[PDB]
Formats: sequence, structure tokens, C-alpha cells
Amino acid sequence: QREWFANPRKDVLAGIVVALALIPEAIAFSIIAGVDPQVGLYASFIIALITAFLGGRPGMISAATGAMALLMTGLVKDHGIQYLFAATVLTGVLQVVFGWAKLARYLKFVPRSVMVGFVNALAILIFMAQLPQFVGANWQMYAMVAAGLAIIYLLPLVFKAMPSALVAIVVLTVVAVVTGADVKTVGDMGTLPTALPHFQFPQVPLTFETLAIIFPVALTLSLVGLLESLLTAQLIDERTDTTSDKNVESRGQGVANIVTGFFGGMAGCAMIGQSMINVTSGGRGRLSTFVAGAFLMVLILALQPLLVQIPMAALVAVMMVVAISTFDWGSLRFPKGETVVMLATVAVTVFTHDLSLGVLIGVVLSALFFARKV
Repeated sequence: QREWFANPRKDVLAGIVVALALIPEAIAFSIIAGVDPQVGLYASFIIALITAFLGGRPGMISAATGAMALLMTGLVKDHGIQYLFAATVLTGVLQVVFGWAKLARYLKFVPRSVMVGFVNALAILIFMAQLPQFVGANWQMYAMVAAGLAIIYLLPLVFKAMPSALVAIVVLTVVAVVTGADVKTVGDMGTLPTALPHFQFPQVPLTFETLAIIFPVALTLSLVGLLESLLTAQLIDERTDTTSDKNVESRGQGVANIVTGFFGGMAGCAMIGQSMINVTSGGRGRLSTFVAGAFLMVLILALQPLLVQIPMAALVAVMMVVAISTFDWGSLRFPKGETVVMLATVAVTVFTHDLSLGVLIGVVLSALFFARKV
């Protein structure tokens, strides 16, 4: 059976840390995808749980990332936050289908140009998503986001193994509350969780015509999620040692997303950064991810009235730096076609504000170049 409970002392702690790092991610990504923070937090929780029990690679955090959100942001403003639920259920179904058929090894065939393009487009789309918080501008917004970047970039050279983003959020919250600053707070953008996720059958989609409109986004969500899970897995593999079956990982991902969709949640996948922060801080057990999700839920339920008071400048700063962390690649001075693919995805996503379209043209372009090679 090979199932363990080794190193609880470090796993629990690591889970706590990455949970504290997980809250603002889910809230923000929820706002970016035009939906309530509740959906993102729920998603992170239940996904972390189910992956903790059925995941392939232990110590890998699967919660809620922009890589999923920016693919649903178009589905929510055209059909609603609930066609999203259907799409997440179907996504999980496609993932357990992908795992049952044992097709993970084919993920290598996916062009690097398409992937790097996806990453770039993703990041700059994050940065662009932070812009509608500046169109209605009070100088408190500017001052607190600038001081946010400042404290995030200048404090950690003096401090230790505790996030500068944590200090940023806490300090800016305390300030905004005490000084009574006039700025938008998170509680305005959407409702925050006040109870446990209840079984919400997607009462909002209807069979076939729904299928015809959620199948593409479920496909892209599934593929992106399995890619993310694959690379995150392999990086944890390199960091330590494992013979992790990526098929089992894909299945766990699938089931997770399925029940997530059945409990009023978003779509989720593996998170590189938080998995790395986890393994670096001593997390290498399933209890790490479990405690991540659980302590996430407990803490967001605990700080709820304080949570809704958190100023939007702090979170827009955190997103502002997560974008920067995501984008920067090797801007090479190389195959013209591949560069063409990356820049195509980037430019198309930038112009249309649709990540799915960038992915689509990436796929078809890579296919054309392939036909030209073959």
C-alpha cells in the first residue's frame, strides 16, 4: 500500500506556511476571473484535500492558479460563474479520462514555444488585470501599492524565513483600518466564505447545449492543468526522489476538480511556486498539502471579518509581483518559427484578452509547422 505519516512536525508547519501564502492567491485569482473569493478559497481547500488523498506526488500543492482562472474569465462574463462549475466538473472528467487511458507520456510532444508563450501571455494578462483597479484612482491606492512593492522587495533582505508579502498585507491592512483610508476593500469585490462548502450540483447548466459551450474550455483547462501538474511533479522529483506515476497524479487531479465543481468551486491545478516554497521549508508528506488546505479553510473562517477589511492595494501589489515573477524568460537575441509561435500567442492574448485563443493559435501554428517538418 505504501502510505505514510513521516515527519508531521515539518509537514504541518510547511502546510501552514503555504496556506498563508495560499489565501491571497485564491482571493485575487477569484477577483481576476470576475467571481467571488469564496469560489477560489473553496477550490483551494477541496482540491488540496482530494489531491492530498489521491495525488501521485506527495508534497505538491494543488490549489487555485491564474493558469486556470484566466481561462474561465471569459466563460463567467458570457454564461456565468456556474457554467464555470460545469466546466470544472467536465474538466475533472477529462483528466480522469486522460489518466485512465495512460497518456501522460504524450505531454512531452507539446511544443516549448506554446508553453513559454502561454506563460508570458498569462503573466502580462495578470498585470493587465491589475489595471482596472487604477482607472478609479485615489492616491491612497498608488501610495499603498508603491509602498507594497517597496516593502515586498526591500524588507526580505533584512528579514528571514517569513514572507515579505505577509508583512505587506498585514501592515497595509492595519494602516488602512487605523488611518481609515478611502480605498476599495476585498469584501466589495465578492463574498468571502462563512461556512463549509455544501454539495452544489451544477443546477445552472443544462445537458447538451451546455456541453457544446463548456467542452472547449474544459479541454484547455484539463490540458493546461495536466501540463502544470506534470512539470511541478517532475520538479519535485528532481528536488528529491520518486517514481511518481503521473497518471495517478492526473487522476487525483481529475477527481479533485470533479468534486470541486460539485461543491461550488473553481478549477485548479499544481502550483510551481508554492510547491517549491513547501519542499524548501521541509514539506515532503501528504499531510503537508492536507494541512495546507485545511489550515487554509480554518484560517479564512477565523479571520473573515478581518479578511474583508484587507485593502485592494495590498493584493494588487502581490499580484503585481507574482506577474513579474511569472513573465521574465530568456528573451533570446534560434528557430524563427518557434519565436513566431510564442510572440503569436502573446500578442493575440494581449489584444483579445483571451488566453484560450492564444493557446488555440499556438496549437494550430505548432501543428502547421509540424506538417511542414513532416
